[PDB]
Amino acid sequence: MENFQKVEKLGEGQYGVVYKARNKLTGEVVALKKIRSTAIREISLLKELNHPNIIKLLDVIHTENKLYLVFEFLHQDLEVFMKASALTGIPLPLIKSYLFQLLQGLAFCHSHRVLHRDLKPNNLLINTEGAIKLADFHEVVTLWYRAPEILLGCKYYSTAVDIWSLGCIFAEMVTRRALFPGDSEIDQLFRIFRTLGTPDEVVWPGVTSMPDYKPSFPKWARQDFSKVVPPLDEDGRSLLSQMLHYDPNKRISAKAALAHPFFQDVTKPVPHLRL
Ligand SMILES: CC(C)c1cnn2c(NCc3ccccc3)cc(NC[C@H]3CCNC[C@@H]3O)nc12
Repeated sequence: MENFQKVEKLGEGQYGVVYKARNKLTGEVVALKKIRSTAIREISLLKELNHPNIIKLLDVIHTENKLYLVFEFLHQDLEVFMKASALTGIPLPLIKSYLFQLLQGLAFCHSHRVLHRDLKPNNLLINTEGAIKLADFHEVVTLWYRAPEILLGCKYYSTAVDIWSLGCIFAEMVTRRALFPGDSEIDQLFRIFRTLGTPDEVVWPGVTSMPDYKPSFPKWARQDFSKVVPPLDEDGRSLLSQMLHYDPNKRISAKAALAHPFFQDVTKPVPHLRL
């Protein structure tokens, strides 16, 4: 830490605390994550995962029990920007741009057999140029973006978990309200079931044999989908429904979603950021 002037705590990541910091020699402003053997080798592969829509990992330093990860610093997160934009909403062309960019990032991750696993507005980072990046591959766990197969005890996540999370974020950008704001795993699951219908073997083969599936779950009927994201046009609703299929095998892939008609008129607008 003698090599960095700390400036400000930014918050808690998945495995430790993040500081904005300045490199003493270069003047570079970076985000430094402080963590607390096979992870040393695995995070080194994460340094080679370079794409415009993925946060740049600049350095991995292992020393005195702790691991420091030095990342690119970005000026705001999407959670903050959505709160700042809640009176009027984020304009639809900017929603569309951010969704398209995140799908490019995920298509890249997934083609390199990297999953995110915990996508949420606060690990999506934005800049003044209109880019958005995937990041963070006594705090209370947020379950609102959790795919149903995770909540039902699937041991082997697939890439589809990230498409589900991104679908929940898409919905929240458009409606200005979180799609499934549960405060426990069972409340999260029942919020999903009340909106999308309690899944059965017709819509999700194998659902009843999942570790945490109980025959005794309530049987709610699927809500009408025009009721769930009203301001979204039918192309947006179609895409969303494909991102929120219960069966991960049915759920659209990032690569397939990029070809969806919702993106025919996609553009790259400038956000209004107050920094
Ligand atoms: C560690 C790396 C991924 C990183 C780069 N920029 N940046 C910003 N920037 C936005 C910002 C700027 C100024 C004040 C607050 C937030 C915030 C931030 N927050 C810390 C956690 C919060 C929970 N989600 C994961 C984040 O890395 N982590 C990062």
